[PDB]
Amino acid sequence: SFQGHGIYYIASAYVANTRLALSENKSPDVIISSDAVDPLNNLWLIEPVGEADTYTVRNAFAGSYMDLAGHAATDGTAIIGYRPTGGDNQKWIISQINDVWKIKSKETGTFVTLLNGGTGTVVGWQNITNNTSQNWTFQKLSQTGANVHATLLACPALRQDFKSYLSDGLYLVLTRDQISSIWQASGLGSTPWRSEIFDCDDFATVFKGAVAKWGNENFKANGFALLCGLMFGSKSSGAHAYNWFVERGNFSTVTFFEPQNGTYSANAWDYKAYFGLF
Amino acid sequence: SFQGHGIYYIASAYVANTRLALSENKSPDVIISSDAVDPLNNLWLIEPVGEADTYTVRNAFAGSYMDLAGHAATDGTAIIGYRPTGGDNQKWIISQINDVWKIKSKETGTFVTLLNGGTGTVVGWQNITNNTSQNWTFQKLSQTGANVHATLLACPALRQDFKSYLSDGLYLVLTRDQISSIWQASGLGSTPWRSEIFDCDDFATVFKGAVAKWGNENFKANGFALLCGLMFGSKSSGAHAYNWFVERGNFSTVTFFEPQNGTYSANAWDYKAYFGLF
Ligand SMILES: CC(=O)N[C@@H]1[C@@H](O)[C@H](O[C@@H]2O[C@H](CO[C@]3(C(=O)O)C[C@H](O)[C@@H](NC(C)=O)[C@H]([C@H](O)[C@H](O)CO)O3)[C@H](O)[C@H](O)[C@H]2O)[C@@H](CO)O[C@H]1O
Ligand SMILES: CC(=O)N[C@@H]1[C@@H](O)[C@H](O[C@@H]2O[C@H](CO)[C@H](O)[C@H](O)[C@H]2O)[C@@H](CO)O[C@H]1O
Repeated sequence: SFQGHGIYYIASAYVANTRLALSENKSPDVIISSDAVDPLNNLWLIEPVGEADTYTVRNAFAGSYMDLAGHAATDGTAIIGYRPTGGDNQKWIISQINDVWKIKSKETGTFVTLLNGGTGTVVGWQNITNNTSQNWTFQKLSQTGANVHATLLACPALRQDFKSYLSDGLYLVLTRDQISSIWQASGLGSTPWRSEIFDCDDFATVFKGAVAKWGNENFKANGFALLCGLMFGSKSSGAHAYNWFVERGNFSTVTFFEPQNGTYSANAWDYKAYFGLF
Repeated sequence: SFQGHGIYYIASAYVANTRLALSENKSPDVIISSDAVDPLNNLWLIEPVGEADTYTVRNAFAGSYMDLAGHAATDGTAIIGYRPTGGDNQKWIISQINDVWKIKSKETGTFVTLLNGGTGTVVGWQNITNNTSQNWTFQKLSQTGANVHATLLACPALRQDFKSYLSDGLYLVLTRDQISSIWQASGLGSTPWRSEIFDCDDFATVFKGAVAKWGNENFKANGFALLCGLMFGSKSSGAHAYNWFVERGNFSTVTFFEPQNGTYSANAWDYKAYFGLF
């Protein structure tokens, strides 16, 4: 559901399996996208500006802003991705009246509409009351710093908090497919462990840097970070370092990641953490 | 001077401005090299094994071991860099008689000798009493974790300790040329800062990973780490992240490094640290 400041999928409530993305003269249109694929330009960074229920809706990948083309109130006006103008045609009232969510232009009062919905265009239109083509669902994909710190303290495997660099950050929660892809490209899996000179902390540091670089290379938007923790843990046998993430399906679930071999666990391989950072 | 377990230059006391290195059929010889050049193969990792004052002397770069070619005690026998064998021709007694240091093959009883004051070869030889060709000075280039923790607590800019991943590590202290060389190739100097998405912590984490990678690529020996700290600090204007090191010329001197632009500060740009690690 929509929860204000955050990064989201915006999915049509009118047709299944369909969510919004930005296409790759005239500006690129906001278009429909199948949930069978996860291209980065389906991620929307929604940021509060001024008033209650008012937000900008920015494409995290392309950096451009959801914009009602030419400020037009006309039915069928294209919704496009445009450079930031501060204009009211880049501001959106996102509200529900019964758990049904609409996206309304602050400027025109027209609504983001799936028109004629692999078919369908995304346009502004006056209120429609005989179909649900103006209804949208929002899947949150981010956590705030406050959220993540609460999750760490509540996590049975940790029961403790870690310092964050940012004091009020917004974090994108990656999929395991994404984390794995970054890990496969890093070549850590083919880098042997060696005592002190390339040890567990080095794997976890290098991987944390690789996730930060991947976010930098892929997202033109700013104002959010990719969550990627570090933790140091021990047991009777000695010390170890891991990375850590939370799950999109349950943001209270911490998942530990072993950057030596690209594996995941819920329990950090029974290591008890004593230190960490994000 | 020699302080047991550590990384050293091994300089001749007989010919000024010279120290031992490895050469880049036969095995490579240990050769004399000018202190006007600083190839990584002049760095020797010296590790205690067995009896009082007895050590292996390993080339940190090549990973080979200082080896009296054949347990052969003929005068003039090559001192070479060889794979580890567990052999007593790879074990060295390092002791002083006048605060004059010598290097004696635990096995043949002969001494590492600079034969013939370009020129000059490094050989085993029986005791020499009419010249100083068997006398060496050891310049320490490493710190233990105990040393670095004591330095952090004593540093006026810090007056606090940071956690280390290793609990008893051995660290090589890099030169400014090496650091600036790793930084040049990190590409961080051409990476723009962006709010959250590639922020100060990302520069410091990526740089710390870059140092770890460069050490793994260049040092075939194990059993030591390259020192490279992270710190977070603040002043009224907000938070920042830096890397930190200690100086070769005064190991008590902490130096702060700005991985956004490759500069150094003795005082961390008056940011007051509240968090750090190495
Ligand atoms: C000739 C031979 O086979 N000698 C035997 C030694 O190899 C051996 O002792 C080991 O010697 C190692 C050094 O060995 C080589 C090498 O690979 O570097 C073998 C080469 O034949 C020789 N090259 C030449 C042209 O003579 C080379 C060496 O570098 C030169 O002699 C000097 O530049 O030595 C090393 O020291 C090992 O630790 C040592 O155990 C002994 C013991 O098996 O038997 C010898 O017959
Ligand atoms: C038909 C036409 O060209 N009209 C233009 C508009 O383009 C322009 O508005 C800007 O339009 C872009 C899309 O082109 C985007 O929607 C911007 O937010 C918007 O400001 C209009 C007013 O500036 O002038 C007309 O000439």
